[PDB]
Amino acid sequence: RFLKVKNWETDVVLTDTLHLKSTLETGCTEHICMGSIMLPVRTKDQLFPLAKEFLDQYYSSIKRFGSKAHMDRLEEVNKEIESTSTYQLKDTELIYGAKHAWRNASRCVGRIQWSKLQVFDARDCTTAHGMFNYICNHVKYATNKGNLRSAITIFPQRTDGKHDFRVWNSQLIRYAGYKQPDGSTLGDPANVQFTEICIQQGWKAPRGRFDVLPLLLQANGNDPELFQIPPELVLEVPIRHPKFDWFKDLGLKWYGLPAVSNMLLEIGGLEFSACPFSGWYMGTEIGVRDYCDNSRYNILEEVAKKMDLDMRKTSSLWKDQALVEINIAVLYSFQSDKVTIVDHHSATESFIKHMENEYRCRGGCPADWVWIVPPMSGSITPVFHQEMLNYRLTPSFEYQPDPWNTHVWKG
Amino acid sequence: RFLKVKNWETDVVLTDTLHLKSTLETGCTEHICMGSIMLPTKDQLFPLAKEFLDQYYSSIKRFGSKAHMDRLEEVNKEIESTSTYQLKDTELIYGAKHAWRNASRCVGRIQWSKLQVFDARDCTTAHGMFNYICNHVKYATNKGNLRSAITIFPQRTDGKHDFRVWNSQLIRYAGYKQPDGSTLGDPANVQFTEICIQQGWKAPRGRFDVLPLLLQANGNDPELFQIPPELVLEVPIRHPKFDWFKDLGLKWYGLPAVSNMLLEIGGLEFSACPFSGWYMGTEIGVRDYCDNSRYNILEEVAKKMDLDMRKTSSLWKDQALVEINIAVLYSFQSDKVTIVDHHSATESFIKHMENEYRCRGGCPADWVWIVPPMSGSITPVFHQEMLNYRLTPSFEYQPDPWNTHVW
Ligand code: HEM
Ligand code: HEM
Ligand SMILES: C[C@H](O)[C@H](O)[C@H]1CNc2nc(N)[nH]c(=O)c2N1
Ligand SMILES: C[C@H](O)[C@H](O)[C@H]1CNc2nc(N)[nH]c(=O)c2N1
Ligand SMILES: CCSCCC(=N)NCCC[C@H](N)C(=O)O
Ligand SMILES: CCSCCC(=N)NCCC[C@H](N)C(=O)O
Ligand SMILES: [Zn+2]
Repeated sequence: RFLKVKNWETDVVLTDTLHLKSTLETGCTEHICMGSIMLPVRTKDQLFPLAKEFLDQYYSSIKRFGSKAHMDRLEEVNKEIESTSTYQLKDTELIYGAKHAWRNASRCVGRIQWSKLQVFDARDCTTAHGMFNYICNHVKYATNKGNLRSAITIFPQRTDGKHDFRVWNSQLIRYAGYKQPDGSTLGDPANVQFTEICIQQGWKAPRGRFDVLPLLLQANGNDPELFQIPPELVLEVPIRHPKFDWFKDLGLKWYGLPAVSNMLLEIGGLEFSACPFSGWYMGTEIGVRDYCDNSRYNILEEVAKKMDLDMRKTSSLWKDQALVEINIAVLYSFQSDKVTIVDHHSATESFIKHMENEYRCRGGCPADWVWIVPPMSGSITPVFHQEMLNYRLTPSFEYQPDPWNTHVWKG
Repeated sequence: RFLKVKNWETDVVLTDTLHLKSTLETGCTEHICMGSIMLPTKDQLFPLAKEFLDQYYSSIKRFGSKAHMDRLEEVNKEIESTSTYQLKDTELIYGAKHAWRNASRCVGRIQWSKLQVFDARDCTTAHGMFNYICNHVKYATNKGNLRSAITIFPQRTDGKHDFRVWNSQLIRYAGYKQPDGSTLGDPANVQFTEICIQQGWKAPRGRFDVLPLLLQANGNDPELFQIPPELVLEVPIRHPKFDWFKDLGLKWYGLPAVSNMLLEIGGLEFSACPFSGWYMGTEIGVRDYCDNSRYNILEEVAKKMDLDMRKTSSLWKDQALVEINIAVLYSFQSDKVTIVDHHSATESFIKHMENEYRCRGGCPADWVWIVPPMSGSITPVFHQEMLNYRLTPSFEYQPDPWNTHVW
């Protein structure tokens, strides 16, 4: 079967065959769409199909499908499964797997880059201190003094689910949040809960608006341990505006390296529960969401007050006006300090080109419109006008429950 | 079978039971989500009738009553005999209000119960249709203090006698390709304008020429009519700070009235059923003015503002988008024509969602259409999970009539 998607701005129609290779489910049925819902220990029996399917994909990509090398590797993996109940990926397969999980990430707008990914293989890691070292090297390599480079570090896979490696931070670098007795929040409200856990674990909190959180690291299913990223490794950008000289006095800065650390990488049926990855920011993530969500730094009032806009009626569009200026400041600041960042015009346009390329060469490009369309100026970016089809291919990045809810404390 | 939706800004979780009454199909499967796609007999009829009548009699707290049972039989007899049936005025008003209530793409549903229904089932000619429509246009406009309305023409019979309004909205501007190569006026309407011209219309060939109506009665060949110019309220577009803005020569119309959809009530099909409310500002200022495939004015506006257009990272498109949208809202307010901004409209829809959850067990909503095309995450609907499903009575898309009509 063939599915068609249309761009309502250009009338370009594309044809998706790739959806045929999807097995995993969406949350949707013929009777309900869940496209806007945020979040909608394996047997030998289930594992060999998953391994075979993966290695068949791998060997086709290298043009060696049905070669002796392909057949021997199936046999080698099959035997490994029956006798040890799992298997080890070759390095080539790990690299390919990681690249493809990115490629298959339907909520990621930056996929044009998927083939340039530095893979750090941390499968020899055994302790939290080892994890810490691996993570400092990643931050250093990825940051590259502002000229950011895509990277992923891969810690050992799940075995029995009692020995999991986990990074408890949701991002390697994030600012602390502190709930106050009077109900106000100091710093980033999104991270209050994790901050509390850190404090309980023994972190000494500076209690300021932008405190970089300590890493909380779990190796081999053991209780996690606290470590501080060396500050010289944490690149940050003070936020200022090209025409508004009062913008600096707002006190804003942000960090340059966004590194998601709480997701699970599935490759060939194997589960990598600690696999932090990073790229670079699109401006709106900071200027729209991190600064202007009511749930976050919530600076819209202060910015519009300093601009002296008419704030008595929503219909002046004061919020929209302050929003643009904040976003100009973020992009301005990052460019001034030579820290990689991309605007939402450039990023979405790159994505459309990537997407059409994927249709030609691969038969499709699964994409989640709810997530691909930026949180400001939606329809003046070309993605708003692009029909998309969302489906789940493996290898994949998945959500996983927060580790404080599941961890069996050893003491 | 019971579902949760979460607001990620406020942490409020809501329970949906209403989707279980869901009848029609979404386009999605467990394997593939089509959430962002724009367009994804006697035997058939009595179940549909029954389901609807059941829901009507429940709504007036008379379910299972003799008055309930008697209608069910009456309609059943009518279908068996005539192969169709007729709605009572009460059923028709309830049906129309509920099609609006169930419109998953409409952000303005807090207003759903305040709908003026104009029963035009006695209509027989295209001339009758024209009279009904001017009266709708004038009632709804109300000299700027807009009032929601629908006008309902006779239902489908054998399907060779359909009433249709060929226009996509009662009021739109014409579009003309030029030898020049470009497009004069509204590019969305080029094809429909050609149909008008070839059916007889003398085109003034300007930027903002109000299209004529092309009305089809009783499956007959459609006919042309001009809405009295004095019933088409328009607003010149000015900016409260930018004096030069008025020189762009921009205006828009006050009455948005979708006229190409199909109303389905209890299995009956009303193919001509124009309805109207009032504009949310972004519809004009973001989509109609700034879509590259529409009036596409971002470039000209940015020039006047003297922004650096050398690089996308200066957010010059974004800056000019805000101002264009400021000018729209201000221009409608100054002329006292009802309009709503995207902040106020989305705030209302969130309150409407809570009422619907508390009172009906849910509210079908298509997040993709509900979130405004500018400033998404600063409106509360951005953070609100929504379930999309299809309830009946409903407004449906239908094939453009020039593709079906045999002359
Ligand atoms: C090269 C620069 C990149 C850019 C500009 C980019 C862009 C983005 C953006 C804007 C988002 C949504 C962020 C949010 O709303 O929280 C996102 C999500 C995501 N990206 Fe990327 N990305 C890049 C690199 C990568 C890399 C290297 C990977 C993995 C190897 C990746 C995988 C993902 C995944 C799995 C998500 C969904 C995350 C979630 O659901 O929380 N991206 N991307
Ligand atoms: C009273 C003020 C109203 C407001 C503020 C409002 C708001 C909106 C908006 C912004 C849209 C999206 C339109 C687009 O992007 O083109 C929409 C769509 C829609 N509305 Fe409303 N609405 C109102 C009244 C009504 C009424 C009276 C009805 C029916 C009786 C209705 C039914 C619908 C339907 C069926 C759609 C989807 C139309 C389509 O798919 O093109 N609305 N509404
Ligand atoms: C409810 C809704 O799905 C939720 O707010 C989503 C919407 N789209 C998003 N898009 C991106 N890129 N990131 C997000 O966090 C969200 N949040
Ligand atoms: C392809 C995509 O679904 C399309 O651009 C949609 C997105 N959201 C929309 N939302 C509204 N209200 N109106 C629209 O026309 C659209 N277009
Ligand atoms: C790591 C996978 S995507 C590459 C980096 C990125 N562009 N975003 C990560 C999410 C950042 C989050 N939205 C924030 O605003 O901090
Ligand atoms: C009529 C039912 S919804 C209430 C009217 C409305 N607010 N919009 C209708 C769509 C108008 C179109 N988007 C435009 O910008 O011309
Ligand atoms: Zn869906």
